[PDB]
Amino acid sequence: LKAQALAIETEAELQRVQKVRELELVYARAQLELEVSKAQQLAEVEVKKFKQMTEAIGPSTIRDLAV
Amino acid sequence: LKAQALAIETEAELQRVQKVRELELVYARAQLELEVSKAQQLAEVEVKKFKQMTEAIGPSTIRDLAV
Repeated sequence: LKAQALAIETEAELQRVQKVRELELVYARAQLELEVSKAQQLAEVEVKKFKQMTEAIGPSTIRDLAV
Repeated sequence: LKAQALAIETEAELQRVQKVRELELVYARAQLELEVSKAQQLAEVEVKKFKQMTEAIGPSTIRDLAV
């Protein structure tokens, strides 16, 4: 009888944990997408800032300005 | 009689542990997939940032700018 009651409570618990972890997986995937969009857009504006600045100053000036 | 009751409780426990570990394996696999997607997308945006920056500055400038 203990085995039967354990079977019932185990089946209910496993259905719950399955649904919870499935929706948690979907929301973590959406957080991943928003994170990588943030990272690539900030990286792109950093690259554009550096490129226009080192174009405006010229590489020959920074070749001997750091030393 | 102790052997028979041990057989019943052992069979119930092993069915429970089998189902629990199977769904835990599936969810750990899904976490692995999301992790490797995160790692490769952040690595790709890092590589693109470094490549465009070292293209904008030129390798001859960084050849003697670090020393």
